[PDB]
Amino acid sequence: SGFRKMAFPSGKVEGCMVQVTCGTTTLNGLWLDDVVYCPRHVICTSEDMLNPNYEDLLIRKSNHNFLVQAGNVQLRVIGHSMQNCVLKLKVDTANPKTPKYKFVRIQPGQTFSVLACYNGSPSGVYQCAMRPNFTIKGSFLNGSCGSVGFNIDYDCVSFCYMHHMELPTGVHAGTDLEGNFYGPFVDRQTAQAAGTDTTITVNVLAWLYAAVINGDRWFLNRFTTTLNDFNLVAMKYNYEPLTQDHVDILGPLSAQTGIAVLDMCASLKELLQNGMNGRTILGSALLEDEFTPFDVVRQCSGVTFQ
Amino acid sequence: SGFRKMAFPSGKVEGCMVQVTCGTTTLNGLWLDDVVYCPRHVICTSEDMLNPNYEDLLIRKSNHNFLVQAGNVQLRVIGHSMQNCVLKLKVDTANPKTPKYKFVRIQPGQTFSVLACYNGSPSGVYQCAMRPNFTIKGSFLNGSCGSVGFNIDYDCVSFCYMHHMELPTGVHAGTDLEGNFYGPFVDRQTAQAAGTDTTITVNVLAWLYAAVINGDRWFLNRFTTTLNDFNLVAMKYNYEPLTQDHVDILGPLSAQTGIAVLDMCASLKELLQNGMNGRTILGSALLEDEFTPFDVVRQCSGVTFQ
Ligand SMILES: *[C@H](O)[C@H](C[C@@H]1CCNC1=O)NC(=O)[C@@H]1[C@@H]2[C@H](CN1C(=O)OC(c1ccc(F)cc1)c1ccc(F)cc1)C2(C)C
Ligand SMILES: *[C@H](O)[C@H](C[C@@H]1CCNC1=O)NC(=O)[C@@H]1[C@@H]2[C@H](CN1C(=O)OC(c1ccc(F)cc1)c1ccc(F)cc1)C2(C)C
Repeated sequence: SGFRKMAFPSGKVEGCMVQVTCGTTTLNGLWLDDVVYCPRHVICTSEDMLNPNYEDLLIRKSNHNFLVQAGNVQLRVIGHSMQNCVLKLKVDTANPKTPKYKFVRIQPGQTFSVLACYNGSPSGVYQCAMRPNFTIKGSFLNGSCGSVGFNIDYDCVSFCYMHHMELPTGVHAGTDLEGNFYGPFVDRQTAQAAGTDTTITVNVLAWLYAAVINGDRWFLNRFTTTLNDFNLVAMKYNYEPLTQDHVDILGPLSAQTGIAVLDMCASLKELLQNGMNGRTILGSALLEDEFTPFDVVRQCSGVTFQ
Repeated sequence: SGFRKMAFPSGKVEGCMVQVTCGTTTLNGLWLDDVVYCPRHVICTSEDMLNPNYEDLLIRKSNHNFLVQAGNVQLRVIGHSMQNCVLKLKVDTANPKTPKYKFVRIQPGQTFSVLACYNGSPSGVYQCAMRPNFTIKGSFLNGSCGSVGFNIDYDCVSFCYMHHMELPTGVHAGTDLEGNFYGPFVDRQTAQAAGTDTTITVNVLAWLYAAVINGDRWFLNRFTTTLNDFNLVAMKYNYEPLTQDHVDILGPLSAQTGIAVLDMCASLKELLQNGMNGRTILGSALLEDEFTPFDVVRQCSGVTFQ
């Protein structure tokens, strides 16, 4: 038993991390087969980053302007091209540690693991959710751009995120691995604001089911509610509306615990209207919304990856 | 910016994880050079695990009773011996992925990363603290024994923990890598209770400094307090006493923020006596105590590992 925010083992990604330097900018790249992927603002200087024209900037660059460091082994760049907001640096060596991988784009509400990196060297690993407003609440300092987010399915790494920037509220924005930003953001050093967020309702319910499975039961009750009446309360407390597909996704967790989904909604309603009265749930005094139903099933059942 | 519970990159440990099967028991082993380390209760059956005599049980075993699986490659056991509560299985192949390592024993209050494993395959990674009562609040299911806890210093892995068992309260107990239990526990399936816990005071203060560095300032105040007067309040709220060495350890974080250690103690005093009044600190509605001063400095400064 126990429930703990859990990242995927990072080994398969650690072997893809390299350092990319151009001029005065150093950041991380992702080395798969004979291509290194990295944020395109590596071609910029400081007075470039205020209002850059990246096509213009790139045509003035040379293969030899890009210094790629794979540990203490230098990789010669033999081609370069821009794909949306990422650079693709074609190198003369295929990464012998390339895992099976896919480039996927995730949905708000979904989680992934982040391998934070500096100077091409992994620093730590942690779990993040994509917020409804397409930001993530990460931990990123200068030099961390090019760190990636990912999920692992047996032996296949599904890369979903590359880090590019921090917004004024301290939250983080980036792209998928095809270089397309999550949310209405641009890779320019200007005033951009996140947009209003909401709480991921289906995830809170998943986490309540994780709590029951682990023996926290105090918030349960005999009451029930209809889906429509629950959603009237959700809107009040800035929670996302619950759909029948969410109810279906929660089916297995309902069946394991014997607590009907709409019954757990009645529990959530009471928690929203009353607070917790000084009690905790799975060691938290807040309703947690960054665990998906799959995250709960994986951890409360123990799936691995080889 | 941002502050997030962060594990070390797990790659160096992933390459040491193997599967050990004896009779009907399967668990994980740690393969370093030509030795596999694993919990000694792998030699047990169910009616062994109630009150086992492990010397007796081991003399009845054979090298060939131990099936060691390194992925899909079987390792022949050529010797076996017991060291306290761990088994050392001498195998005919040295692990070519053996990192530089040390076996260290940690202190309550210290943190480490856990690579949870099943059937020799890594499942997830997360950060844990050793509680003052020598338990850890982990996430472990059946088959997870032999998973290890560790810290990484540049390129050296300091193994500090091997998982053995879950207590009735849902917390977890295990040994150092020399097989000596943390706390007053034995590897027997009997009634053992954790012992009363306390809150790690120096870590809470470190986390308050992480909050200030990240812009949470509402809990600050002009008040101050003496170390003695703070400790009168700590004892009331079941917090550990603060020592001058804790104050010294917090010195660098004090200097960075310009907030004297004893001033932050006055803030903690107020938080203990008043609660939070519906506010949060670093996304938490509880005072968090599983970040060390070193964890805060590493993350709020960005140290890596190669
Ligand atoms: C890449 O390593 C870097 C990662 C940032 C640095 C701090 N935390 C991170 O996640 N990315 C950037 O520096 C990008 C890059 C420039 C600007 N930028 C950025 O993150 O935004 C900064 C900013 C400055 C002023 C504003 F009005 C808005 C945003 C920024 C924010 C915090 C901070 F500590 C430093 C810089 C661009 C987008 C090309
Ligand atoms: C090894 O994989 C296993 C890991 C445990 C299983 C569940 N969570 C874990 O961390 N370790 C054990 O099974 C050890 C092993 C037997 C008993 N044991 C154990 O964890 O304690 C169990 C227990 C049963 C009855 C009690 F009165 C106390 C303890 C236990 C607790 C929870 C659970 F789901 C299953 C079993 C020993 C110590 C040799």
